[PDB]
Amino acid sequence: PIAQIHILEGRSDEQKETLIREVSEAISRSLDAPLTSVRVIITEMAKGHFGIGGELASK
Ligand SMILES: *[C@H](CF)CC(=O)C(=O)O
Repeated sequence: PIAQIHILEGRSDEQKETLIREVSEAISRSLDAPLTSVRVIITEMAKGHFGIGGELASK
C-alpha cells in the first residue's frame, strides 16, 4: 500500500512523524499488510495553493 496525504503547511516535524506512524499502523492493521510494505508520502500544501469553495486556505 502507498498512501499520499495532502495537508496544509505549518505543522511540526514531530506531528508529521506521528501522522506517518499512525497511518501506517492503521493500513497494516486494516489490511493484514506487512508494515514494511506500507509507504506514506506527506505532501504539504502552501496556504495560497489550497482552495475550498474557490477561497484560499490563506483566507
Ligand atoms: C503496497 C502497495 F500496494 C504494497 C507494496 O508496495 C509492497 O508490497 O511493497
